[PDB]
Amino acid sequence: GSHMNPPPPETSNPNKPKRQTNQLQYLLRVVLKTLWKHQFAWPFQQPVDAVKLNLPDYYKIIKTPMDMGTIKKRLENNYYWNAQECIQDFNTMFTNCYIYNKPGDDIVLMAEALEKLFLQKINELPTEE
Ligand SMILES: CC(=O)N1CCC[C@@H]1C(=O)NCC#CBr
Repeated sequence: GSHMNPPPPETSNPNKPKRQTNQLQYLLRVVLKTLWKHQFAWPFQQPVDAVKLNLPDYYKIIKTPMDMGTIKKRLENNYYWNAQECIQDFNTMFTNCYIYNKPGDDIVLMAEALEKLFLQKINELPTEE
């Protein structure tokens, strides 16, 4: 896409050690599945296209972009070594939305609904086995 949007986060790298764990399987099969299909998922399912949204300051503000499309590819590609890496990616996606936008805002209300569901699912994350 546009040269004015940054390259998206890495989803493949042969140099990075990778593992499947039961927690990571849970994050794909339960957590990501549940959030992906939620009514309010759609603004988070791909990187922010700052050109299409006419937000030329977006990547001036947000220097650690993350989206659930990236997270889904990372899980499907077995990119992570542990669950914490993937939980941190979800936390970074929510925080970016709250930093860029204002407490009133539609997208913030949507992210807050998704975050509440994500935290309920993390409360049920199994012990690593
Ligand atoms: C980080 C963030 O803002 N996000 C995540 C999803 C897209 C959203 C955004 O920028 N546009 C939505 C509205 C308004 Br103005």
